[PDB]
Amino acid sequence: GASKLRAVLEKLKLSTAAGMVKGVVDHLLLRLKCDSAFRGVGLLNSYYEHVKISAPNEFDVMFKLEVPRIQLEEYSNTRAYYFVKFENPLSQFEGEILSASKMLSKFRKIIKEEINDDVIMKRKPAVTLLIEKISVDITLALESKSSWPASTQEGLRIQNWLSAKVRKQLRLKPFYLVPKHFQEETWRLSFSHIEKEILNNHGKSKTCCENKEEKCCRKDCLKLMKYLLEQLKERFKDKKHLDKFSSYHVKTAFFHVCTQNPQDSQWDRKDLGLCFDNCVTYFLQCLRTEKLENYFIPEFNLFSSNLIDKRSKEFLTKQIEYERNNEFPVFDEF
Amino acid sequence: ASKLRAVLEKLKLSRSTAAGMVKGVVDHLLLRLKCDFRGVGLLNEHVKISAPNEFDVMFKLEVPRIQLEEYSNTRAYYFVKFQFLEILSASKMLSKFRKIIKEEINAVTLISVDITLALESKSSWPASTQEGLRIQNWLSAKVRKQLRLKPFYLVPKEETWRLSFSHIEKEILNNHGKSKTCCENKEEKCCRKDCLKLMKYLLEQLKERFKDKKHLDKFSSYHVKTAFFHVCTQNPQDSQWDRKDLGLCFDNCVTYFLQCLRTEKLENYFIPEFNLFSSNLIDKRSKEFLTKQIEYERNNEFPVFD
Ligand SMILES: O=C(O)[C@H]1O[C@@H](Oc2cc3oc(-c4ccccc4)cc(=O)c3c(O)c2O)[C@H](O)[C@@H](O)[C@@H]1O
Ligand SMILES: O=C(O)[C@H]1O[C@@H](Oc2cc3oc(-c4ccccc4)cc(=O)c3c(O)c2O)[C@H](O)[C@@H](O)[C@@H]1O
Ligand SMILES: [Zn+2]
Ligand SMILES: [Zn+2]
Repeated sequence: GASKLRAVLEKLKLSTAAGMVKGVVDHLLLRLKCDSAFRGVGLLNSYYEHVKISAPNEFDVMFKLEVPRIQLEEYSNTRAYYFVKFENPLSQFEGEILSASKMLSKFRKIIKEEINDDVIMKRKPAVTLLIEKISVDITLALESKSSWPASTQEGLRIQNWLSAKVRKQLRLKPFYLVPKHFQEETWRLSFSHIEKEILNNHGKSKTCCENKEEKCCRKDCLKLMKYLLEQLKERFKDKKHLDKFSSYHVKTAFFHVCTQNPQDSQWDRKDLGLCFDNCVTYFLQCLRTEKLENYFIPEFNLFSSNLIDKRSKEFLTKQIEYERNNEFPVFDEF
Repeated sequence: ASKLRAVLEKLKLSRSTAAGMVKGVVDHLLLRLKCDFRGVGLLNEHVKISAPNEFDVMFKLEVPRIQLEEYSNTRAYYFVKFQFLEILSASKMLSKFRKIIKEEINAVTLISVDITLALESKSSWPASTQEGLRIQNWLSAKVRKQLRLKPFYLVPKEETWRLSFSHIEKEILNNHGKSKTCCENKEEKCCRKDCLKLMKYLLEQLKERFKDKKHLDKFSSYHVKTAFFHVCTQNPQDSQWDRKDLGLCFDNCVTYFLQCLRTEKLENYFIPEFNLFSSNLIDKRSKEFLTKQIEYERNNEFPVFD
């Protein structure tokens, strides 16, 4: 049944837009540099990213800003949410803690004025613009070149996959803090950039996927997992069952399967059927066990009972098991 | 090969009470250099293996945007255009560098420590390197593209500068496998670095034995390191470097170096048109002498190692 997967992958591979977003981002960055508080702003990464396989018109860029000397306070033992504490341009923003809401209020404000020179902002992903066909969600992230927080100490378990040498190099790179609530003055750790590095450099062999003898199927199974969820999230668009599931969950599940099957020979493209089945099976195992460790913060359980109700897990579990037992009808359904 | 592992073990014993002082001097030297040389700083060493008291450091200075003019089809020697401007004088630039250094004491060599001045350029590599660094089937094209986005450096040595890629060499050696986990576990221990060490040690011992003849004066550990890199291009797989095969592997390294001596060809690993073993650089008599000495060593289980 694998050739239907390649058929689905063939269609995804094919599905002037990027020119318009590049221009708007260029204008937004330049005027954001005008402000004292957002002076060192630029693109983090390459001004494009499609979190949605199925939505080529839905872009997502991230604006980064370095915070030279911060001290983080772990909010209430969540391991992933922190207060940002510290001649500094950001003291315009509530006590000792840097206010996410105030910093987002000014960020939204400057962009709302900038697009008036038809780009439209949606109602209060800090900002999402509609350029009337293209959506672009802009996120503000704080950059810190200091060493990673202690909660990331046992994460990124890639030593047996991409090597301990690589893991030590990745951890020397900066981490990022993004605003999200609860105590609405918290920032959440973000390692978006590392995952992009890992995916585009995914093999144990440095020449993985650079010749016919070493063609893997890691990227293909990830795309098919994200597509599988995206279709299911849309089939139940109207209802609310799958609103708390994201592509971050399928991507986190994928990296764990990469840790579990580190050799390239376990990802031979001739066996796309079984590997993709194996990844569907792991993601289902996490749904039932209600355990899905954040790949970088192992004590942060993405599938906790306090974040996602077992009702929704049991629902998503039955949808996926029906698809897998029936050659995935949802792939050609829309 | 059990004699090779014996040599390698003795080589490790002579390798830590020394770096603490040279770290203090070098770090302190970079202050009075920042006085005038504002953006100067360390780039990264033991270029000579059997001399653990000699150390080589490199002081790197980024010249912002330069124009490189190739000197006389050398493809490796360049004139740098945009104080010491006459073209940038390496003579006068080293004069002000040696002046300050020798002053704060109270190129330039200070337990011996030889400090080199290098210019950094964050621009694209010169066109003479376009077909060099052929690591594509060994370390991958991704790694090649990433390494060529690193800066290149120019060093002083009829008033020119020479391209320097020693920083790329150090990275490739310490991240040397097609596998990313090569030499990180018992199932993947290779012998590349051991072969390079033995190649370097063999030549330095021969240079010491025949120092009164001056036949080997024009030979360096750089040619040994250059030939070793071509051999890794010839044998890109880690299974051709199994530590159980250190005997055959070392014999393969010696054999290629000999073939470069006999045919008098040894391309710079980054500048393929720069022939290190050319007639205008090393007399054929010296090549045949070094060839004869190495062959006698190889035929008699290397009597220069004990
Ligand atoms: O993969 C994605 O979809 C996006 O993931 C973003 O990072 C996180 C997103 C996340 O999204 C969710 C999430 C989002 C929507 C619905 C349910 C859950 C939960 C997380 O715990 C979560 C997280 O811990 C992250 O670090 C990145 O900042 C972003 O760049 C990336 O595109
Ligand atoms: O490996 C080493 O020993 C040294 O290698 C230096 O690079 C070169 C050295 C070189 O040394 C020689 C050389 C040295 C001594 C005797 C005969 C020849 C010739 C070269 O063409 C040459 C070269 O083209 C280099 O690029 C590096 O710039 C230097 O940092 C390093 O110490
Ligand atoms: Zn691959
Ligand atoms: Zn190795």
